[PDB]
Amino acid sequence: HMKNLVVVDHPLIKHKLTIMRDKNTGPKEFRELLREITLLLAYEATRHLKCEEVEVETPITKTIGYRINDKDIVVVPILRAGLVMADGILELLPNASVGHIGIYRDPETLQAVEYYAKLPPLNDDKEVFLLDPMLATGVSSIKAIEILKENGAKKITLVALIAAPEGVEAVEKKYEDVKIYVAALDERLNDHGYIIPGLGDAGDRLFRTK
Amino acid sequence: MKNLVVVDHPLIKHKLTIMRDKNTGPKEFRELLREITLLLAYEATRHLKCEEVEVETPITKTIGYRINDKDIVVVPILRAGLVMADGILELLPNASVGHIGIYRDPETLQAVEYYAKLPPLNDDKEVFLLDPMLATGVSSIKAIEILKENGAKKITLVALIAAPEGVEAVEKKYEDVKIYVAALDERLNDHGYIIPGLGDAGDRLFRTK
Amino acid sequence: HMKNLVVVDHPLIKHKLTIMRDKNTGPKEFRELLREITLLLAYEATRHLKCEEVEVETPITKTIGYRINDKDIVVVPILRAGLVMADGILELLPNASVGHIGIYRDPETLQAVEYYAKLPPLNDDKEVFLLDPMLATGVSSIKAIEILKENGAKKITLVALIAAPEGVEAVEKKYEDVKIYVAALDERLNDHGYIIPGLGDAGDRLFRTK
Amino acid sequence: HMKNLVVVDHPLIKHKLTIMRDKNTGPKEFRELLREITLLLAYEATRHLKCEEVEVETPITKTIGYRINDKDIVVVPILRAGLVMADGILELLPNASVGHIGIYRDPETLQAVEYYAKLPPLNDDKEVFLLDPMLATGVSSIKAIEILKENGAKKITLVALIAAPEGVEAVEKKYEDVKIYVAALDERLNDHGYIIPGLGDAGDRLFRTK
Ligand SMILES: O=c1ccn([C@@H]2O[C@H](COP(=O)(O)O)[C@@H](O)[C@H]2O)c(=O)[nH]1
Ligand SMILES: O=c1ccn([C@@H]2O[C@H](COP(=O)(O)O)[C@@H](O)[C@H]2O)c(=O)[nH]1
Ligand SMILES: O=c1ccn([C@@H]2O[C@H](COP(=O)(O)O)[C@@H](O)[C@H]2O)c(=O)[nH]1
Ligand SMILES: O=c1ccn([C@@H]2O[C@H](COP(=O)(O)O)[C@@H](O)[C@H]2O)c(=O)[nH]1
Repeated sequence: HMKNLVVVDHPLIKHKLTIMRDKNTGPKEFRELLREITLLLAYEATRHLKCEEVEVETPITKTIGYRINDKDIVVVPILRAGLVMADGILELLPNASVGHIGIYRDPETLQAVEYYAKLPPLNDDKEVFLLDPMLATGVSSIKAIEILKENGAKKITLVALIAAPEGVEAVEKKYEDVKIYVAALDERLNDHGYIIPGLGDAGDRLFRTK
Repeated sequence: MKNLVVVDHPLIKHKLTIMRDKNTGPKEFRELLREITLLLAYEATRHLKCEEVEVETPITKTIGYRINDKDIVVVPILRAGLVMADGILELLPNASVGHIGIYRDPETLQAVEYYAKLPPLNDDKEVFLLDPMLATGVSSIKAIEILKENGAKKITLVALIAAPEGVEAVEKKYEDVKIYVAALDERLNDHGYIIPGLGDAGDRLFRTK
Repeated sequence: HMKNLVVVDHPLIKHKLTIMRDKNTGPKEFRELLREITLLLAYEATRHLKCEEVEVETPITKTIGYRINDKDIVVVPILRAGLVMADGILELLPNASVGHIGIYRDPETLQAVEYYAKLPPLNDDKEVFLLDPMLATGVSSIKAIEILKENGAKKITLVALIAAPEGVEAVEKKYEDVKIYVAALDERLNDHGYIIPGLGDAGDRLFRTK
Repeated sequence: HMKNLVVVDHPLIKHKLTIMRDKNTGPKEFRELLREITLLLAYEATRHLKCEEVEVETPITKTIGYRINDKDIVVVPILRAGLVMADGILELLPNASVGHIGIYRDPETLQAVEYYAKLPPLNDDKEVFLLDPMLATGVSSIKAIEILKENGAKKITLVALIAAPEGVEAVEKKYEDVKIYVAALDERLNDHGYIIPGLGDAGDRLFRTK
């Protein structure tokens, strides 16, 4: 069904995600696991990046190596919970430019509310990685993509922890070219827009807010 | 090379190329080694077995997955394997850790153990053995020897760069050991360094001569 | 003249801060150094925290040890640049609750307004650490303290990298009980509200935005 | 009345140390705490380092800053347990040279056995930081100091987690110029050379060895 979805299949991700799902897992551990899983999802999510051959001189001899255009990578957390994922991916892409997009989803209305967007310069060359752990209805990530495109972004990859089918479908309907990398695809949403079985409220579980 | 996996990822190639570069100092070199090890870890741990287990999420009960976490063993070869171990332990924080010190003689091409301190090993244990430079292979073959002497069965070798001779030597002796690397280089020079390689890994990590 | 100000005097902080100040220092290194300085400033900023005696059994024998009320610590970055400080402090206080505050400061009117604030439960018992690297006019941190107090915060400690006299003075005028820990006190503000000699625009230098 | 001993008094160190002492604390957490305590002990152990004034140009203006001779710092773990400490201090001193000294203490004879020493160049200018968590009889650290001095080291600082009085005294008797920074001074040694109340076997508890 889901042309643009990659569900990353790795035993360590399964392991770690299951601990996150567990309601007894507190915020220190929940954050650690989120960072760690993002590091593994990063493997798959960045596999597409382009290399240029470049000469290198080693201590022994000259040879031909490889280079990515490093400043051309843009990492964009959706606040708050995407912050922790951004920390993870920046361990792998430490010379990326970073944007921040503040959106929350209104609990009652289930619409996205934008409160901040500060982005580095964007153009056709820029590879953007947008990060938000829970892709539920999709309204938040769609809004963030809207803001990215508006500001010149072309190539955008979404990295999430868990998606629901309707969220993935929503993103595909609007933005057919956006690839989505996740640790799991769950079953559906409950009446309050939470992913089932999911893991509850990610922001609250990360930061101990109520 | 039946047992060799050369991990092909653009981020690994990028980072490895900076490590190769003679101008890259110790602080960066270490960072890059740890970062590459995190990526090589993906591929090197793909084989680990899951058990299904019940979990209750805040929403509902469901079926999740679990690895026997204490049954993983991480074993750096001193010194330069230390930085790799730091990397992999980010991903496998509940592993037991062993340490092995081997001196390789350049003149005779023989290896001897100077230290080995291991956690309990048995058939169930998944051992990851870490050394950046797999050159002649004698060091990793000695470390595998020690591991097997102490009860290890399943051993996976993770390295940064290998030379063909080192890979062959390991496969001749220990045909079941899988080897994950960032690169397979061309050959060794008259002093047993990998070409083009990256020089002396330990010295470049810690700024020793 | 500055009752509530602690300028932390340590050769490593001076060293690292000098590197941040240097205009050639790129975003990767600037972030690193900010986190590392925050770790050292943490030493002094948390020295006041109260211990309870508790029994502990070690593998050899029982003894009396010490404990802090860990979940009663609250870390609050001011977005964006406080985010990197928060990562630093959370390495030492990983069981803290985390709040996030977004304040716009208007350059033309000198007024500050909240655009986001998401806080964990606050009360008299909670030890709050509020983090923002550049304490210039002071209006941003004063608005954040206002919001904290509004939501029940009592004990609040400000941690910054560099402050200007006017900022310190402004905080002391409003909130006489807030202690302020910094790596340096600089000379003054320029016509555009930047600290001299300071280090430029901290957010932009951390994230490579313009 | 131990002239060269500094017991670092900080409520976060006491908090963290108490968790390490607790026999139920597993290897993952034990390692994190040892690295975190070392960061705090680093504050006090490096306070003495010497600054040179240097010019820096910030994006705003030229000013006078500070600089330490960074490559002139040497970090030396005693294997194995010292490794985790070195990892912590290297977070603050990332440009330091690193030596390794392999010594274990024979459980039966309580004598130090050296199996490895690989050191960067040493001279009178070099500031050496020697790290080993448990300073019990002193034999290990005395042997390591011996090796350092033999190779040209002059200024040496010992950082440990817990010391026993007899170990501190033994170091003072031999090397009266070596300062020792620790998180705690415990009471005495038992019959097998373990610190009471201490925390058991540091190497085993870090790495899950028997
Ligand atoms: O099970 C869920 C579903 C949604 N959200 C939150 O709601 C937003 C995503 O929902 P949506 O905009 O994709 O519907 C994010 O802020 C996310 O953290 C959760 O925490 N858990
Ligand atoms: O190009 C090389 C070749 C070997 N070694 C070092 O030699 C050992 C591997 O030797 P071998 O036993 O595989 O020949 C390791 O400890 C490694 O750091 C290097 O640093 N660079
Ligand atoms: O020299 C300066 C002065 C201010 N700011 C920014 O302005 C805010 C502090 O402003 P103020 O409200 O203290 O004036 C912070 O968000 C900070 O990043 C700087 O980056 N550099
Ligand atoms: O309570 C103790 C006492 C000693 N040691 C170990 O013994 C050595 C220090 O003892 P000594 O040489 O100071 O006597 C170190 O390897 C240290 O890890 C412990 O682990 N726990």
